[PDB]
Amino acid sequence: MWVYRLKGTLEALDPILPGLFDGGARGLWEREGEVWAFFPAPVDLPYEGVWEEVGDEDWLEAWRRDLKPALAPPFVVLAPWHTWEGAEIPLVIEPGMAFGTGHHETTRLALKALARHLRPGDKVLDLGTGSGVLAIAAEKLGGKALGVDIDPMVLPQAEANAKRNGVRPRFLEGSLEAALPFGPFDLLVANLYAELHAALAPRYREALVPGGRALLTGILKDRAPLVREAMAGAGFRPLEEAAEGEWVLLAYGR
Ligand SMILES: C[S@@+](CC[C@H](N)C(=O)[O-])C[C@H]1O[C@@H](n2cnc3c(N)ncnc32)[C@H](O)[C@@H]1O
Repeated sequence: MWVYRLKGTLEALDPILPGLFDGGARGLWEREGEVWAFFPAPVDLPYEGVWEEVGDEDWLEAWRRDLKPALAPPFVVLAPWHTWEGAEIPLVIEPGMAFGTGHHETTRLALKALARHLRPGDKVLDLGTGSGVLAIAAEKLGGKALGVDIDPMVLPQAEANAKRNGVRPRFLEGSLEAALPFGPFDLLVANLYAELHAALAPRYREALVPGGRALLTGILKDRAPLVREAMAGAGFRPLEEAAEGEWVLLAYGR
């Protein structure tokens, strides 16, 4: 069989799904920032995804075996079965159902930015923690991390990842509101999406001490202006922007 890989979620890709089935798709799986569509053979489709031959085997196992260490200096994200000879700070993460294996651009943007902005002793909020990777990273850098997620299903994944890495961040079900009793914070890192950053911008100011920093990603490049506006409106000072592929991270201070 063949896989046709599309960037996005099922929610975003909703209008074209019928066409994939019309083209002969027998299955679909939502993966980390991608949707995989499974066909007996390739067909010419207008949707600008990528065809990959995956057949004769277990597609999941082939994907799993092909995974390599993910560099995000000063870190390297490793599956439990990887080794790494470099001097990078290892973050051992099981590539599971929760977003945050280290293989997505946004996660990597967030990890690199954390290292540039975190001061040891800093109280850190990881909003939308998923696998726990950013909270784990924050602990490695000398931060005191709290990771929260609206999906309670990610929490035992995050706890298990923390244990594997010899760190003890706090993990809790909820959103920014559930975090607020534990703040204010020195540093907020939030790999979410543009519309949600914009909506939350006022509460972000709230969540941070004076001098605090907000590191926002999960932002598509053409949706960035939306975030720049909201953050400016809440009195944030822009610090730096970083990009990878179609994604950006926007760093702010107050
Ligand atoms: C793009 S993933 C990022 C995960 C991890 N922080 C990383 O950087 O790879 C976003 C996570 O935020 C969670 N999430 C979405 N909306 C949220 C909200 N309003 N409050 C808290 N978490 C949210 C999702 O369930 C998902 O686990």
